[PDB]
Amino acid sequence: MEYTFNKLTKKDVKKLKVGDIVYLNGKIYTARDEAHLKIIEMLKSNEKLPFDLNESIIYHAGPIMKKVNDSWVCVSIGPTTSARMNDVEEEFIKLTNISAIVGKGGMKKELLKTFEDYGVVYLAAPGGCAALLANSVKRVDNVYFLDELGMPEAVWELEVNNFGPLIVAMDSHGNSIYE
Ligand SMILES: [Cl-]
Repeated sequence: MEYTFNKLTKKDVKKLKVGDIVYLNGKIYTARDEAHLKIIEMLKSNEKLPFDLNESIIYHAGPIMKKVNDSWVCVSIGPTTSARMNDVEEEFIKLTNISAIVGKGGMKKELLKTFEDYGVVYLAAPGGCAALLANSVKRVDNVYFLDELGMPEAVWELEVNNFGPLIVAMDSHGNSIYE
């Protein structure tokens, strides 16, 4: 079943089941392992993040960006292997209240309980076309932690247009296409 979403609400998330095809418009943030770890440590220390992850969408990706004028343009942004985040995704979800995760390869079955309890959906993005997916990036709003983490590990805030097809690979109802 196919959908296109602007703001992915919790109701939207509950409507989704594995096998569904999804296109995304609007705001997503990149977050790989090091950024997960940093964000977790900050929130554990009761620090504020310089961005709002509440009911947000994160993207397991290591983008390359370039400056055109005084503004960021996306060169490449494919999904990276989501299992790198298996040790931390549960805590990350509980501390941030994100609504969706976009990546590749899927994540451990043990997170199904968290996805179900918190209302999160895991979406598989196309692999092998990092440069092509950059075209779905309509605007690079912001980067955080660039100096500490470096470009692809930094948290990039993005506006994406018709980003997909993303396939619902793990839903909020106990299903995983990988099992
Ligand atoms: Cl990673």
